[PDB]
Amino acid sequence: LEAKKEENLADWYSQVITKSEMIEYHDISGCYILRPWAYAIWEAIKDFFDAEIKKLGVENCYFPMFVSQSALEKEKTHVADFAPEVAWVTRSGKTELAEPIAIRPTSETVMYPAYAKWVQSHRDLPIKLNQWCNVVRWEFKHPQPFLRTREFLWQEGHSAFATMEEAAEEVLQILDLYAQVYEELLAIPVVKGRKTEKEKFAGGDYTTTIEAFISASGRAIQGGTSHHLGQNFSKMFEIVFEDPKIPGEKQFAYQNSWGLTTRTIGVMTMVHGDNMGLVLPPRVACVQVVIIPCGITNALSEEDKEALIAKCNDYRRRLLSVNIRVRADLRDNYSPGWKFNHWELKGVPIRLEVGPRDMKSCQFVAVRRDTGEKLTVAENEAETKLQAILEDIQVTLFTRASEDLKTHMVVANTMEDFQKILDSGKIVQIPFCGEIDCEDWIKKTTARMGAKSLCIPFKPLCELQPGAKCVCGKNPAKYYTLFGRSY
Amino acid sequence: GLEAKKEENLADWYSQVITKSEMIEYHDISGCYILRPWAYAIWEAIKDFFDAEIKKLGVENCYFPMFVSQSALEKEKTHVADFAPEVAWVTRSGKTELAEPIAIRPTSETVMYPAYAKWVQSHRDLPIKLNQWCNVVRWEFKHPQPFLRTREFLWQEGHSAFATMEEAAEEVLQILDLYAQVYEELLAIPVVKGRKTEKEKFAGGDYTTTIEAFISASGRAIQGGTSHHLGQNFSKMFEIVFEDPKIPGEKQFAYQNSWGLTTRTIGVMTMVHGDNMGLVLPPRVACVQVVIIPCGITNALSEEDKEALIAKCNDYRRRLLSVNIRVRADLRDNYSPGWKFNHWELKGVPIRLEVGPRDMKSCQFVAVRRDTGEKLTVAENEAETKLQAILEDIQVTLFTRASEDLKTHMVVANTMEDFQKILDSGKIVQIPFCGEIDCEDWIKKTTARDQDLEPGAPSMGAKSLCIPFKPLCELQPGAKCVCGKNPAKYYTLFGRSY
Ligand SMILES: NC(=O)c1nccnc1NCc1ccccc1C(F)(F)F
Ligand SMILES: NC(=O)c1nccnc1NCc1ccccc1C(F)(F)F
Ligand code: PRO
Ligand code: PRO
Ligand SMILES: [Sr+2]
Ligand SMILES: [Sr+2]
Ligand SMILES: [Zn+2]
Ligand SMILES: [Zn+2]
Repeated sequence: LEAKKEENLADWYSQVITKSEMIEYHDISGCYILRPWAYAIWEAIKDFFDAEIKKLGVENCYFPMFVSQSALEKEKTHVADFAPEVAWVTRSGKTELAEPIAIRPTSETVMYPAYAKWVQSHRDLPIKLNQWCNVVRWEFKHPQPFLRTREFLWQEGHSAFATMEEAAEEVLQILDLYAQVYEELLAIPVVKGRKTEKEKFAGGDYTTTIEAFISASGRAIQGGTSHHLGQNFSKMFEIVFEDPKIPGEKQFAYQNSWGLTTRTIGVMTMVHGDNMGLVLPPRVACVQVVIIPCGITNALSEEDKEALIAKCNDYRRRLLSVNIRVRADLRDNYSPGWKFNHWELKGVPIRLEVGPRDMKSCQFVAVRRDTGEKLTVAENEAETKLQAILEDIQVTLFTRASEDLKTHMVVANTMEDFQKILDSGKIVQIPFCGEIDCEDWIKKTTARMGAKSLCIPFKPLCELQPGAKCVCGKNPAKYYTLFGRSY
Repeated sequence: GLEAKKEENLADWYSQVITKSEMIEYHDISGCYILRPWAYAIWEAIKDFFDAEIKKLGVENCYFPMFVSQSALEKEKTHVADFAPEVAWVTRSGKTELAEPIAIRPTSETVMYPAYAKWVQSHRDLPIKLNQWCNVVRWEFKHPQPFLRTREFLWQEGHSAFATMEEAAEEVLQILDLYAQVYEELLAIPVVKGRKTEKEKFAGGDYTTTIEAFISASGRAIQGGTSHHLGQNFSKMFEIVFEDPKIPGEKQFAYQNSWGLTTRTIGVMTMVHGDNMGLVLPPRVACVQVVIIPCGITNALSEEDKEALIAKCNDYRRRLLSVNIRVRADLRDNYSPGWKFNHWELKGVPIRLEVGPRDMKSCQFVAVRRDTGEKLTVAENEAETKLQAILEDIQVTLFTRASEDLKTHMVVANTMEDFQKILDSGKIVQIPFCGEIDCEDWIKKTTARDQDLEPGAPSMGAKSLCIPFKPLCELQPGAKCVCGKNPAKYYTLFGRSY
C-alpha cells in the first residue's frame, strides 16, 4: 500500500480497492468491475436484507430494464429530476429504432403500469415487490467507485397499500432495516431523518433516509432511502380500487419505494480502512479467518512439513464446525510473508499462524486485523477465543466509529459558529426554516464546495426552544436540520 | 380455468398458462416480459443449485459492467460480426448526445477479457474462474416468445481461463453435465448431450457443446445450455498471455471457455410438463410444494371451531416445514375453497392438502396430486412420510413420461426422404451428416420445401441441433451423408427448433 488515508484520501482509496482485489477499472467512465472479493460483501448484505423483508411479505421478482418514452413522462415531477441522467438506446446494430427507449434509472414507471392491471378489487392489495438488479444514472460529476458510479447494483422495493397507515408503517420498517445493514453488519453508525423539501424524492411526499459520516474527508453520505410516494404515482398510473362504502368513489393506492446500493461497500472502506489495507467487519467478511503455515524452510523435515500442513487442516475443520468462515492458505508457491500482506490488504479480521515451534507446543498465533494485536492461544481454546475476538472486532469497529460520529456531530445556532465547525471537517445541526430558497443560500454561502441538507433528524441533539429563528433571520426555525458537505 | 388446449393451439395455451399461473406480465417494449414472483422463484431455485456446484469447481461470483466500448467489442473479428446487428447502442444521456456510442452487452467476453489480460501477469495467476448472474440484451430478428426468446433475459455466464487446453476441455464437459443436471434432476426434462456443427457453433470458439431438449406438443427441439471451448481465439486478441517455465521467453496464450444458461429453462419446463389444467411444477423447483386449504367451513361452524380448523392447518404447516417441505397455508377468508383449488392448480403446486371438519376429528386429510389428479386420504400421523414420498414420485414420473416422450420422438433415418417423412410426423431425426455448412443450408431449405404439415402449421425447415456424444447407431464405414455428394462424418440430430 502506497498512499495514506489522512494525506491523499482519493489515492489511498484507489489503492486499497484495487489491491484488496475489489475493484477493476473499465474503459467506460463511471463503470467499475466488482471482483469476487467485493461481490461477496454485497452477497452478505443481500442475504441479510432478503431474509428480513420476506418476513414482511415482500417477494422477489425482476421487471424489464427498458422504459418506454410514454411511461417515463407519465408523472411530470419524477421525470423532471431524472431526465438529464437517463441513458437512451436509439439503435439496434445499424438500424435506428422508431422510438428511443430508456435504460431504467429506477423502476417506478416500469412496475406501476403492471400494478394498475393487478389491482382490480380491494383484495388485490397490498402488493409488495422487490428486485435485485442493475440501474444506470448517467452522472457527469466525477465518478468514484462504489460511492457514485454510472452503473450500480441495488435492490428497489415497491409497495402498494389501501391505507396510509399501512404505507407509513413500512417506510419506517425498511429504514430500520437499512440501519441494521449499516450498524449491525458494516459497523457504521448512521443518523435517521427526513429529507427536506429540496432534497426529497421527486414524485413522493416525504423521504426518510440514513446518513453516514466519513471522517477522513469530513463529508457525509446517504446510506439508504425509504420514500412515501403516497398517491402521487397511483394517480398517474390509475392504480385504483372501488371504495367498500360509497360505490363508485375511486380510491387511489398509497405507495412506497425504498432502495439500497453497493455504495455500502464504499462507505465500509472509507470508514474502517486504514493505511495497511482493507478492514472487513466480521459480519460481512467473506473470509473471517485465514490459516497460514509458517516456518517452512527448504531444509525442513518433509515428514514434519506434511504434519505442519496437516495441523493447518485440523484448525479449519474445527472452525468450520463452529460456523466460522475460514480458508486455509496452503499454496506452496507463495511465501508465508507474502500471504501475510495479501490477506491483510484484503481485510481478513483474524490471521491464524501455525509454526513448528508452536505446533509442537500445542499453540498458535492470532493476529487481529483492526488493532494488529498478536496473541498466542492454546490449541484447545481455538473455537472459543477466536469467536470472542471476532465480535470484539465487530464492536471495536463500531464504538470507535460512533465515537468519531459523536465528535463530529455538533450543534450550532447561527451561521458564524456553523461556518467555523463546518470548515473543521464536521457536520452540524442548525435551526432551519425548511424553505428551498434558504437551503440554496446556505450552500452558496458556506462555500465561501458548499454544504447541502442531509436529513431532518428524527432525534436531534438539542431541543429547539420556542423563539429560536433560522440562520436566515427572516423566518423562524421549523426544526433542527443536519447540514454538511455531502457526496 | 383454462380455455385453450395444448394439443390444438400451443401459442394461446402457452400465453394463458404463463399469465394465469402469475408467472409473466407483459410490457410495452416488444420482447420484454415481467418475471412475476412465481416465475422468479423458479430462477432462484436453479440459481441455488447451479451456484453451489460451480463453487465446487473453483468458480467465484462477480459482476462486470453492462456497457461495452466500441473498440473492445470489435477486438475479436468473427465474434462481433455475428452479434453486431442485435447489439443495442446507447447514444445519448438525457438530451445530450454521447461523443462515442456505447453498447449494451449481448454477452460479456469483450467486457471481461481486457481485465483477464491485466490480471494474468504470470502462470501463477492461472486459472481464473469467474461467473456472474446478470442481464443481457439481444435485439434479435426472430419472433419473441416469453422465456424461450426475449430481447432482454436473465442468465449466468461463466468465463474460465487456463494455462493448457487439457484443463479447459475438462471444464467444458464438467459444466455441460451440470446443465444436464439442471434440466433432468430439477426440471425433470431429459436432454441430449452433443456438440454444435460448424455452422451453429459459437463465433470465436473452437467448438461448442450443447444440451438439446424436445417439446412434443410442437414437435420442435430447443437448446437448453451451451458450454463453449473458446481456445485461444480471444486470448490472442486480448493479449491474455503468460510465460511457461518450461518454454523460456516465449509468449503463451491462455485457453479459455465460456458457458451460459438462461431463463429459457422456465419456458421449457412449462412447455414440457404443462397440461390443460395449467402449469405443472416439478417438486424440486416448486416455490410451494404443498398448499394447505381449509375446506368445509360453513356459516354454521362457530368462530371457536373455525379457529380450531385453521390451527390444525397451521399445525400441518409447521410439521412439513420441520422436514424441509416448502408449504403455504392458504387461509384467505375472501376466496372460496373452489377458487383456491383452481388458483394453485393453475400455478402447478405439486400437492394440494385438504383439511375439513369431519376429516379433522377423523384424524385424516386429503392429498391431491397435480400431475394426475389422484386423491388420496392419508392418516394424520403419517403425513411427513407420505407427502415426501408423493413429492418424490411426482418428480420421477414427470421425468419418466418426458423421457419416454423423447424416446418415441427421436429416431434415426439414413435417406433424405425417410428423414423428410419422419420430420413431418413431429419428430427429431439423427441422420448421417457430411458436416459441411453448405449442406446444412440445403437441408434447411429442402426440408421446408417438401413439408406436408397440418392446415395451419407454417413452413419450417429443419436445422442442426447437436452431434450427440452417444448417437443412436454407429455410423457404418463408408456411409455417405443424406446429400450423397460427400462422405458422412457423424450422426447429427436434426429437426425443427425454437
Ligand atoms: N450514482 C449514484 O448516485 C450512486 N452510485 C453508486 C451507488 N449508489 C449511488 N447512489 C446512492 C443511492 C441511489 C439510489 C437509492 C439509494 C441510494 C443511497 F445509497 F443513497 F441510499
Ligand atoms: N434471445 C434469446 O436467444 C434468448 N432469450 C431468452 C432466453 N434464452 C435465450 N437464448 C438461449 C441462450 C442464450 C445464450 C446462452 C445460452 C442459451 C441457452 F439457453 F440456449 F442455453
Ligand atoms: O430511487 C429511489 O430512491 C427510489 C427507491 C428505490 C426505487 N426508487
Ligand atoms: O453467449 C454464450 O453462449 C457464451 C456463454 C456465456 C457467455 N458467452
Ligand atoms: Sr447473426
Ligand atoms: Sr520473448
Ligand atoms: Zn432559513
Ligand atoms: Zn452433406
